[PDB]
Amino acid sequence: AGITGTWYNQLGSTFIVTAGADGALTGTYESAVGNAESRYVLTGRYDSAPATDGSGTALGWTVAWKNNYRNAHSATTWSGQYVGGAEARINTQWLLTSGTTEANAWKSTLVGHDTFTKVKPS
Amino acid sequence: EAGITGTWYNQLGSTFIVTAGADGALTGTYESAVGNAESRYVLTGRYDSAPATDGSGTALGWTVAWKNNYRNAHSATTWSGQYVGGAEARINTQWLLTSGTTEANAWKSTLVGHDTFTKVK
Amino acid sequence: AGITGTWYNQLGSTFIVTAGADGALTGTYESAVGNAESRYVLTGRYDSAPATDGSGTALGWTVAWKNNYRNAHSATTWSGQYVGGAEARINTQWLLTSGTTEANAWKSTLVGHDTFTKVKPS
Amino acid sequence: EAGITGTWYNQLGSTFIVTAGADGALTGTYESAVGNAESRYVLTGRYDSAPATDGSGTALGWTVAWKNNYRNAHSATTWSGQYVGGAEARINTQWLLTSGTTEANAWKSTLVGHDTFTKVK
Ligand SMILES: O=C(O)CCCC[C@@H]1SC[C@@H]2NC(=O)N[C@@H]21
Ligand SMILES: O=C(O)CCCC[C@@H]1SC[C@@H]2NC(=O)N[C@@H]21
Ligand SMILES: O=C(O)CCCC[C@@H]1SC[C@@H]2NC(=O)N[C@@H]21
Ligand SMILES: O=C(O)CCCC[C@@H]1SC[C@@H]2NC(=O)N[C@@H]21
Repeated sequence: AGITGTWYNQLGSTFIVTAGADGALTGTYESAVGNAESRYVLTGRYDSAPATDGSGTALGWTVAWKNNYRNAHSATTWSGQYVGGAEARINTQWLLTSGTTEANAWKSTLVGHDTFTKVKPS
Repeated sequence: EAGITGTWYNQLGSTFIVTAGADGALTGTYESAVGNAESRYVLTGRYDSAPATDGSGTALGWTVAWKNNYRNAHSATTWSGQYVGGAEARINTQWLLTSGTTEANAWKSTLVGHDTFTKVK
Repeated sequence: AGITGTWYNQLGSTFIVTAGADGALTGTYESAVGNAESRYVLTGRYDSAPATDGSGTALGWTVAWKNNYRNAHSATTWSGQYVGGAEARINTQWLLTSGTTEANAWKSTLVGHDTFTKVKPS
Repeated sequence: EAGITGTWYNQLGSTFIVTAGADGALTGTYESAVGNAESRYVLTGRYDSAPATDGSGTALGWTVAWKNNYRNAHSATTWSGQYVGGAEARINTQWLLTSGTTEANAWKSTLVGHDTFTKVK
């Protein structure tokens, strides 16, 4: 139980993370789609003392899409909530910004939504 | 990365102090002028440490969870954007602010907006 | 088969729409949540000649949350795709802007995602 | 609604011509300075026809499907925002641009951004 673990989203991407006691998120991300191969570094933050009223735990993290294999000149941030219990979720919305010229900045940022569970796809 | 590293302010009057590491790390503190926030908060993020040199911006993002040793808003913001270098350096962003909610209220958990940061120099 | 019909999202809201031959969307929306009661007018647009390569049909619509019962001083736009076939979907992301003072404009706009099907909840 | 009704231009140089009806309707045409677009496109939307009078903006939104009698981009944009009246009238928006995609490519279907419109007067 908790944020720390291996998570998978609806695309089949793999999010491996450790939640530090005082709010750090640290791990790796492997995307099933896009200009990406293998694992990328991620860092983020989470609320390390959530409310005690049934609310989720706010969090977010970033991946810059550069590793030893590829550089897509882009970065994604995920913002969302962890929802605990017997079917633990992380429900997110994300912003993927590509480096562009200023004139093309209007088309620099994709938006979407990812839902993560600890269930490995089969 | 001397470009990104420094002190920045946005249109709301918020203060972003950041260091860009050789490995692509962003670390620093954020102080918001608005919202359920006081003092400085930890931020962490990532940037493209080997960006295109064809006139394109440098992609980056960072997160603040709105808990510090004074206050906890039970929320987190992520900024996604690009650094545009030169003498009038800017970081242009869009952001998502998610509050912890009950499941019934999750539909109203996330605000969206845009911040432009100017480097103090 | 088609966009015209009665749709329901994951919240249990009801979206009743007619797709005009040349791109109009016209109908009503009833939200299961929020500062809303009964039906509200909606209008929007869709691509009335979609690609023939398996792509979805782009569309969007707006509701201003004023009717004879309530006025929330807000408006939502949904932007997304219709995906036809034997389990027809409308997959959307939305922006809900409330009227605010300029100083509070930073907190004026909620974002989320709704998926619609023609299956009435039970 | 004389306030909203008129001709507006955004920071890209796009042209928004709109009429606000007594019933809350928005109707008009949009011409984009950028993207897979030429000439005018139909728009339709809605606004709050009885807004607060406490200093708040007037909520509104509209849609353009990027098909006209010259071109079809297989895409649609919605703008969600508020009208701020007075002598320096503005419509401040965020937008979502969804392109039709295959199901496999749906993750990359939607762009987000922000436009500010100034009324020509
Ligand atoms: O193509 C790129 O610029 C890099 C890869 C982006 C993959 C995106 S991030 C949001 C979405 N969720 C995923 O797991 N993968 C895609
Ligand atoms: O109210 C909260 O939940 C915490 C503070 C949020 C402040 C937001 S983050 C996006 C925007 N940019 C800022 O500098 N401040 C606001
Ligand atoms: O509370 C308001 O300001 C008016 C009602 C908003 C309801 C929102 S629109 C997006 C989401 N999808 C729905 O079916 N209902 C909520
Ligand atoms: O490229 C397309 O799919 C059609 C044209 C899109 C133009 C976009 S809509 C949001 C932004 N604001 C504008 O005035 N133009 C761009």
